[PDB]
Amino acid sequence: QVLVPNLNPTPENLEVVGDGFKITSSINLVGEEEADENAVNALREFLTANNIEINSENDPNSTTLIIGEVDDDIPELDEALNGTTAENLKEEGYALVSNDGKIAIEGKDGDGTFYGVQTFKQLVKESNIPEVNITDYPTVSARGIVEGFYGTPWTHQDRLDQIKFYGENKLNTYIYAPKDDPYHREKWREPYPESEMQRMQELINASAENKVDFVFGISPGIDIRFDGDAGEEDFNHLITKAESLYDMGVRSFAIYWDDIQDKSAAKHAQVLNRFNEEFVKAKGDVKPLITVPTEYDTGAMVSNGQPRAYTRIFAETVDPSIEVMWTGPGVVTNEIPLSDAQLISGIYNRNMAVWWNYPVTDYFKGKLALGPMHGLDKGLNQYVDFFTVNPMEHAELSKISIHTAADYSWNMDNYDYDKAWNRAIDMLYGDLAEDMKVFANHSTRMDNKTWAKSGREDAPELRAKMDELWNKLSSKEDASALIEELYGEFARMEEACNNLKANLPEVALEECSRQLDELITLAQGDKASLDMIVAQLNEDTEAYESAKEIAQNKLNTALSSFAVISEKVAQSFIQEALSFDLTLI
Ligand SMILES: CC(=O)N[C@H]1/C(=N/OC(=O)Nc2ccccc2)O[C@H](CO)[C@@H](O)[C@@H]1O
Repeated sequence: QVLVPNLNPTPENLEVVGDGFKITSSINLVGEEEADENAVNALREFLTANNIEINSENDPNSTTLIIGEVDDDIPELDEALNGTTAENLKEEGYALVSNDGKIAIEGKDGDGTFYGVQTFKQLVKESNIPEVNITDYPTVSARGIVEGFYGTPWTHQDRLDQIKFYGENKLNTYIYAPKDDPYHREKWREPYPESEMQRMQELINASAENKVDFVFGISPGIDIRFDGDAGEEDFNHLITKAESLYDMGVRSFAIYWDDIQDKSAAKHAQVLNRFNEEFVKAKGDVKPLITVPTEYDTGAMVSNGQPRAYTRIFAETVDPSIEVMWTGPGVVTNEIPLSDAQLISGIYNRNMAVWWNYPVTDYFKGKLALGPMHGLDKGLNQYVDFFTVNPMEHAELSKISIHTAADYSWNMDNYDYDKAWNRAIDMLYGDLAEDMKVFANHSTRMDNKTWAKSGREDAPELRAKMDELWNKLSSKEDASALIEELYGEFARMEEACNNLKANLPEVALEECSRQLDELITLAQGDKASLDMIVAQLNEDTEAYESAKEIAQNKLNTALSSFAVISEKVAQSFIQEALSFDLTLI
């Protein structure tokens, strides 16, 4: 339409060049047989879904859609593009032009054509398409998800849905590494049963269809042996287990050393160099080997600007072709400043991979991590060419944070976490988006009270309003308009939560029903907290006492519950109100 819809990720260069036009009921398609197979299917599926027919002939002044790669000799495309091209973009880059009853998609390579089609899909709203000239390409070459958490692994259905979801948002990496799949870690030696294999084949296939590298991770750390013939048999077990997966089409692999006791850096890396030599190089079509060392956060890797002993030997031993992940300054931390990547990258003498622990909640499962990528430097691409997030065991609600990770890593320099976060929920939740924002807003900051802290603060604007209320009140100023405003906010929280319980799809609701009820409880305690303030100002001892018992119950209910939400806002406000003695004349 006239207006450009929400797009994700944010295209590098987009310009509106006209008024927009309505695509016709059937269209002329050019380039099908010569253009990327996966791109065309995704194009077909979108056409089928939106009841847009294809002409088996051509003209009747129907909309023309031209699709192809720069390398193809396609004149209609050249003409339809009219000077703009993907010729000089990086891999996965594309050019899209919609003008005057024509849409032209040109990829730099097949991946770029597929991605062009995803942008086309996001651009079309009720047959209306804006008129734009786009050139697009990612900041970072590897973008995706590592299923690396503890707890119930994603179901097969979950994974397939996730893969399609990655393709649509232009993420190209899925690392299969769940800690509590025994065939990955606890029984890392034994092959998959001849039906978990069938499920593997589907994962592999779906990833191919969506331009996602399926990375198979193995974590031998617990009981692997290195010395003598034990070490040899155990090494062989890696190869046979990897080949078993290569044989069905796995062309990316990871060997992980995270959270084991064994700190033998030379042993770990020689296993990696052995595998890199006798497996990766020998096969010729396997991507760079990926790893994570026993020391994987800056606190664990570094001492006063220098590598620790393990890190030193690992860095100096591991092959330059091997991609090394780290998590940042801590395992779950506020930030990765440019200076942290510079440091670690300097130690390994290369571009690093990030294993980012958000939205993962395995260490603190009562809270859902529902905020955007936050704290990650917008120039990280200077030292990082591989960005993954470790998600929650809750596949569906992970989409929100994943959605924003896709924008951060594709278009890093323009990344706006607030805008990305709003876009994620808008694009995911539709009619329910405004209610979903109210609830998810209260559930962004992860904090286990000890080693793990990350994410945008919960409900900052509400927090600022609460702060404003206390200083108006402790200054003896009129806070009545603010009090009234805060009543509106607490009522609004409870009503959003109720609309969500009533209207969310079950697949999302089964993941958040407890945290929903908890924000309701909290909102009701916040309401009772204002009642306390008002009764005090009014010198009504009775109304105060009654409100205090309610507020105190709601807080106690919240504190005892499994579910955790809004600790520093909705919850703490009640503690603040209980402790504020407004009657001291
Ligand atoms: C590379 C990485 O972060 N590995 C694991 C990881 N490892 O950190 C720890 O092992 N932390 C820890 C160790 C002992 C006791 C308590 C926490 O942290 C993530 C967040 O929970 C897990 O999901 C990851 O699988």
